[PDB]
Amino acid sequence: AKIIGGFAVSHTPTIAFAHDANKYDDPVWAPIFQGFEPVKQWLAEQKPDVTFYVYNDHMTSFFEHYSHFALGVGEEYSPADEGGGQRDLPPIKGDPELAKHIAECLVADEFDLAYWQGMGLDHGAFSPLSVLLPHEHGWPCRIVPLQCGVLQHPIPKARRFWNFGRSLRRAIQSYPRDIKVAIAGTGGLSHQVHGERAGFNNTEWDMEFMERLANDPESLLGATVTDLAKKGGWEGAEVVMWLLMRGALSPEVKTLHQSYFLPSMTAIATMLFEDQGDAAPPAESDEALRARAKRELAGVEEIEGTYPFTIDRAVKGFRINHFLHRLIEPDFRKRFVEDPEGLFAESDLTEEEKSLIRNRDWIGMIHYGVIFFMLEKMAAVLGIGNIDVYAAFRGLSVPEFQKTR
Amino acid sequence: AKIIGGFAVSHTPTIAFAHDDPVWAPIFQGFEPVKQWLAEQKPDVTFYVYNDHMTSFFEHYSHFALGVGEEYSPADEGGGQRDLPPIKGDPELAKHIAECLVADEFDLAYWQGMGLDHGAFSPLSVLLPHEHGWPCRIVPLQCGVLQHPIPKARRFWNFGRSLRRAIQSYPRDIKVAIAGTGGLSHQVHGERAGFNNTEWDMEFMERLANDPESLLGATVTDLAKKGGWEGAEVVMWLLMRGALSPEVKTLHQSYFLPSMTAIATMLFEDQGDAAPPAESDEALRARAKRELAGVEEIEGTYPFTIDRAVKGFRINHFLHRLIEPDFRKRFVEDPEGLFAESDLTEEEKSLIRNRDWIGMIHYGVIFFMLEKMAAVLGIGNIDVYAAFRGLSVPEFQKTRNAAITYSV
Ligand SMILES: O=C(O)c1cc(O)c(O)c(O)c1
Ligand SMILES: [Fe+3]
Ligand SMILES: [Fe+3]
Repeated sequence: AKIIGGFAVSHTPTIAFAHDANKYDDPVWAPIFQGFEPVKQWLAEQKPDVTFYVYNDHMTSFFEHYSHFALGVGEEYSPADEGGGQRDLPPIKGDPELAKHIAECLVADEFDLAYWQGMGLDHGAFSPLSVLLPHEHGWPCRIVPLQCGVLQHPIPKARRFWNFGRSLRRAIQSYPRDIKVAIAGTGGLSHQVHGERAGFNNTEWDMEFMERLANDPESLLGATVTDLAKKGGWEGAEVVMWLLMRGALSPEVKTLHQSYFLPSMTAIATMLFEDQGDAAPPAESDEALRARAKRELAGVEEIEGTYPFTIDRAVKGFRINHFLHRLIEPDFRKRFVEDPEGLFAESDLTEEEKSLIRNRDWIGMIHYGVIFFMLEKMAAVLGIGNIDVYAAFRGLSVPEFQKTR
Repeated sequence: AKIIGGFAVSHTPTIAFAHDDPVWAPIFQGFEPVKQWLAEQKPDVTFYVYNDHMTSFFEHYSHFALGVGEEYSPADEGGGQRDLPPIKGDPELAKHIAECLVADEFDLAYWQGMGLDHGAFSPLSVLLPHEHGWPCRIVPLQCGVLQHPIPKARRFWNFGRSLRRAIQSYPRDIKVAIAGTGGLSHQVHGERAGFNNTEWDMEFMERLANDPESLLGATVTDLAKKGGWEGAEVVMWLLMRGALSPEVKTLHQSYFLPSMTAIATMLFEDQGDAAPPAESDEALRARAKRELAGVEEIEGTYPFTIDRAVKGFRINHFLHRLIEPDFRKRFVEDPEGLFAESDLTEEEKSLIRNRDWIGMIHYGVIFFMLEKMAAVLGIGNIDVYAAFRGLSVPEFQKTRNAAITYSV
């Protein structure tokens, strides 16, 4: 319900790399870490419950299937593998509920989304988070990551990123729970990391862009990919993600911090923004918005034997649904059938989930949070046939059931 | 550039977990008029709207996943790859369609190289003769109807609406059909399993064809009650009807409800809009190229557009697996034996073997696959950059303020 402010920070793997190598003593790296100090401490004082974390993934967890606004709805996130194995970092926790409320308001506001769980976070996330948050135990806050498809064009327009941030504020503000939320926009600034133009930077544009983002962000919304990549490098045009975070903050903000360093490929920059509230009650109240967000599923309760696959349900059901989804892999059913206890013992299903499968408990799995298309798969591995699954859903048997056609 | 009209049709899997009888004969006969309209109207491409039933799309799940790839095999749904010939996609039409949609502020997804399930392959193995291949090419719009929140019906409608002028603006006069394939009324889960409603089914089909804007207020609830929970996927039908003329001509319609799912079918013929469109289909083309216009004036830069993703897909996908520890293990130890099993052409293999960094960028490898390949190999990002710049590492490091090295 309460947005405290937002920070902007580069997401270069060099940040992760210099940290892991512990070069806080290093001539080059030392003043750069001192550049993160105001954000690190602010985050340690204000103590947000969740960081809504805008970043892009770097063809690691997103490639064969690649989406624009992909909202992490999962209960927890782990460092991804990038060819050198996962970093020595603990899993950071999610916020399925807050993710769920944001999901609902954004669809109401006509943004087409995508939801995902289980998949690691690469340097886009864990490079700066590793340096902004302490973690030799567990992370101090939760996260609702929002991974943006900025690498495969055509991608959303600059104004579309901004407008996303605009709805994002109203959703987060209308969350009827008493929490501090910060908003992160990661990536940039100037850099190009491919082709003969690799090496490119533009300190002047970087400074002009940061000042405009802070004090006149609407002046950037006419920016094309061509503009942003001419002035900032091809991969520097990922700064549209900074427009998104900026769009989620009060129209005016108190720019508490700005730092800039350009050791190597990437202009490593950092902004801290203090939210200045609402100098005017919203055009649509918090109450009205919660209405309109629930509207499409208003009533749905009053329909028996109906267990909609909402996001809470999907998160609840993710381990069982993922395991049953593995049936489409040929080798999987060559241990789901020959040796179902071995697959079980080597899996991470709670024992309750194993007994549900074991008993073929069809409507019991629908009750638990198994989607039927994961059962459709199950009934065509060991047995079984749809008429069976449909009958057990009403406790009937095949003959009595078949009497409707 | 010409929409010949399109059809709406059910996509139940029993039309293939069976099919390939006297109960069936009048059901198939519901499909064969459209079938002959598809061998007589001769479509070059079929923009085919459907939904994956949690085969291909799951752990990561999208609302409008445009298929951009050059070829689709049928998805394994738990019971093996169903013996069908790989159907052809149309990347260049997908690319152009994506460009207009983004300009109209629709957030998309793009995918390649994953199976199509019964949601596509099944009802098409009825409308399309498929001896050793298929009549046309397909642009698969996988929709995300299985996990709420999902886009409002008015949003599915506008998509199809924008999708219309986007296909009309394709500069190539070929023949395009459209196929919103869903439903009809049913419910395949819960104590409510087996529900139907032939008195909404008929009201719905008639309104969709003759007063479809009278469905833009349907909530999920209104739709789920009046037709089942899974039935409410007909919101896809509104997309297809969205992409047709306001006034159409319901050429044909069938309806047979054997078991669980109400099997419907609608044949529309496109007429032609009321006067010209408000945006000329050349000015549209301009607006759809706006974001990347003049990008060719940027030197040493190779944008990663759809055409490049399609062109780079094999070598990009192959390199992407360096994140898999057991793959990259081999890649260091047994490169050629890995190369053999892979589907990489000889040049792709050579590019990798010769560590031709500049070559891979030009060819279509996105940089972030080389960042991994560098890491896997023990060298770092810098060596790649220097190589891009035709400079030695020290000579390139000179161009930087400080000299740092890094990986992973
Ligand atoms: O080499 C870099 O500075 C660099 C490498 C990356 O993969 C990246 O995403 C980035 O923002 C910067
Ligand atoms: Fe990035
Ligand atoms: Fe369906």
